[PDB]
Amino acid sequence: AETYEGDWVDGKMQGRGTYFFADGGIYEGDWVDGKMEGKGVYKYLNGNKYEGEWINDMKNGYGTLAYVNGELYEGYWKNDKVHGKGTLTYSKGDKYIGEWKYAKKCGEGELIYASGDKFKGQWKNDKANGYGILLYNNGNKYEGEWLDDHRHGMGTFTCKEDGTIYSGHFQFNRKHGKGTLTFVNGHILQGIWNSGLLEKVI
Amino acid sequence: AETYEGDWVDGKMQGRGTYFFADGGIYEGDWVDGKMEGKGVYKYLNGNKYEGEWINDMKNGYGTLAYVNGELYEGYWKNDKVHGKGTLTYSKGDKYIGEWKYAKKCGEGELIYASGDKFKGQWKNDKANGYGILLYNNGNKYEGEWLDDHRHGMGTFTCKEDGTIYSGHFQFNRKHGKGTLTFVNGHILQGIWNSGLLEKVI
Ligand SMILES: [Zn+2]
Repeated sequence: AETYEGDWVDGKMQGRGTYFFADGGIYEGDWVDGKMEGKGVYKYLNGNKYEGEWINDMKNGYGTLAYVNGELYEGYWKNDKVHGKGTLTYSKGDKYIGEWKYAKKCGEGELIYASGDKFKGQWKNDKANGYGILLYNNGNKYEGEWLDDHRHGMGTFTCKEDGTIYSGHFQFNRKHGKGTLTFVNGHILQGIWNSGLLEKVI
Repeated sequence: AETYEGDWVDGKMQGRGTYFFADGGIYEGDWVDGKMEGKGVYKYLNGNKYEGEWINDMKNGYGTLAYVNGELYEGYWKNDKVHGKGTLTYSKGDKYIGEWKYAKKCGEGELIYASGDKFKGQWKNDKANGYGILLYNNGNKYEGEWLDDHRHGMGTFTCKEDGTIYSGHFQFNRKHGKGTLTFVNGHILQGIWNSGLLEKVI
């Protein structure tokens, strides 16, 4: 109970030791000047488990977090929070491999869904925002702009089942605005969509 | 241990009682002439649990089977095996609602996948065989003939993303043979496919 069993260089916790915390946490790893630095394992009382780098009593560098619910993070940390390039395996099978800033997907990364769908592009605030490509499980592909996990802006949808390529505007994950359908017989249709429904042909 | 605690009409297990079996099973329900008939609950030693009808020491009629792995069957039984109209909830979320013959899907039924896809049609030997409709999660729809869970024969595929309707031959779940693509601009393409790939246009 808030004890320490390790080396005591110059009367300060330095080297390698074990520390049990008042809230129930336990740390076993390297120490400098009473700080948690180097490498070590922290066992949370809630069942979470961390193994990786430490700087100034905080996760800094590469480390892994084994969560209770089954998730696992493998990546870099800054000031005790997910930060930088890291991989996160979700409970059901989904996996994100990309950049993080302050414990949220921000930057370029890819999500491998357990359904077979694969996204890779730019993330802003834990959601798809900006340019990205979604490779659907059926072979369909969307490449274009995203806003808050919705196909939003202009993108190109190519259908694997019949080869038809849509090129035009999207709003809230649906075809909306000016666009063109190009079929495999060379013919190109121009039209106006409203919430994914073609309503006007030119 | 192979005891009996129930009514004993005319020196035979009749009425309602409890029977513990030598392999570990336990039955609690109605009895006629030493037989398990009427209704009752059988607790298997492996953790399986049955509640429903019984005729002549066997599941006959409607009853439910709570499996260990998480599955659950709700339907009719004949001679201790799944038989007739019944519903089966799979571990991950999938559910079959249809006909069974000898513990296997045989007849007309529908499977509600946890992915959102819904099939409904004829089943032969636990697989799709014959006419059936597959309503995909993306809005796509296939209606045609199936062989061993594969689109096989002639069917009609309609694509929700661009409206293109394919009508032609399928072999081993892929477009193969004579077929026609009908686009939303009225134009109809005739061609020959090879394993889902259009290779010849007429
Ligand atoms: Zn299509």
